Amino acid sequence: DVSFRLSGADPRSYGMFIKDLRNALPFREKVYNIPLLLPSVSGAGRYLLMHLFNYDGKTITVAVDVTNVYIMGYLADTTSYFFNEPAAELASQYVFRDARRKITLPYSGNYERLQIAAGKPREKIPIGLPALDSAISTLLHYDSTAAAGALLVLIQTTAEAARFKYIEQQIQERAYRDEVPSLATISLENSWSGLSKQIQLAQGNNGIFRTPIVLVDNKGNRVQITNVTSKVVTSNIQLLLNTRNI
Ligand SMILES: NC(=O)c1cccnc1
Repeated sequence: DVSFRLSGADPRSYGMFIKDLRNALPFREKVYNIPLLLPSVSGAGRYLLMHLFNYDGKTITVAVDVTNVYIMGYLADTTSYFFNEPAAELASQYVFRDARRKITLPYSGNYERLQIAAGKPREKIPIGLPALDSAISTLLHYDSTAAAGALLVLIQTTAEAARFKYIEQQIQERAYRDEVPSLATISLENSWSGLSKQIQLAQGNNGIFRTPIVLVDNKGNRVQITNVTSKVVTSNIQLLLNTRNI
């Protein structure tokens, strides 16, 4: 398991937590020195538990699929909550079975459906460590509309930060003040599968992408990523989604 406490949290401890989260995910190989997530994992070992504590020391446990860093569901006190999707239904066969009741959230876990439920796109939702504190507190007591926004915060401050050093840094810059995500953050989130695929395809193609990926950079400009010497590949991305799952 991994754990993170918001009480006393600072950019350093958050950075350490994200390092630990990345290193909790299994891999058999690296591609251009980036861990390649496994094609599949059978049984309970498929799920990483993240224990998150809000500033007051109240806690939720979050179940993460280690093949794709997708949040499946979470436990708050004696109630489990799972996304309305087959992968999360499966997860519920393995994690939080001791919960006195299971609520299936009235949406799947993807950004499109979460944004509709929250009534707001990601672009307009501030993120940061204070927002994560808020998100944990919200998830403690069921409210599906509120939970959609909280989960958008949770996903980006944990899974997306694990996937991209740039996003980790953006959250560190928001340790004591929330701010909506940069355009670059959104672009990276939207491109994780595509980047992952092209980096794997580049192996056998001399580091050259079969299909370029268009991102927005930290200055707000369009950039085209065509090969593995790009900073997005050498410094930024930290985990690759296996092409078997794309
Ligand atoms: N459900 C998730 O954890 C999730 C959603 C969208 C993108 N990445 C992860």
